[PDB]
Amino acid sequence: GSQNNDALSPAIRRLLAEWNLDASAIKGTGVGGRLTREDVEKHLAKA
Repeated sequence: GSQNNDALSPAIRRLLAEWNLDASAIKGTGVGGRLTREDVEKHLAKA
């Protein structure tokens, strides 16, 4: 269904857990639909 490919990497997944962030609410550009450390940091400052 929806489970197959994650929109984040290992570093973003860990960060997401500790930082409790939502990838869906964060813009990125890794492989068509993924947010990187630069996208999270940028988003981290946005809100």
